[PDB]
Amino acid sequence: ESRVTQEEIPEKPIDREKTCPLLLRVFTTNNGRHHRMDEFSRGNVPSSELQIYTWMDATLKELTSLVKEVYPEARKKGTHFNFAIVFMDGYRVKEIGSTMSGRKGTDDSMTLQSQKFQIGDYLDIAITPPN
Repeated sequence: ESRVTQEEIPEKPIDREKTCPLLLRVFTTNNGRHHRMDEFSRGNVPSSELQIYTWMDATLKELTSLVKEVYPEARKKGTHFNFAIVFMDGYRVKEIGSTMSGRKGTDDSMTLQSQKFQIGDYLDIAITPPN
């Protein structure tokens, strides 16, 4: 794998007002793991699902607040949201980052665009209770 580096001495916002939102299909679990890739094979997807209208600069934090509106039990402080992108190679996975509710974390401002999300991909969220 070739590698690129740059002098560290930026990313830009979407004008959401002038841009049609994309349709994100979001799948979720509460068993402690992501959906398996066999669950996306042969033209099938997982039954646990949410639709989110958003933009390429959606952040994990923004996405976590939408999930919380819909799963009231995800509300509790310390609840863990682990995010993955599911993408056509059949499908594959790549964990991208995590958040938790009521807490600031280092991945909170990570955006779909920074992770090379391409439209057509799915988002998978493994949800776990507070420590």
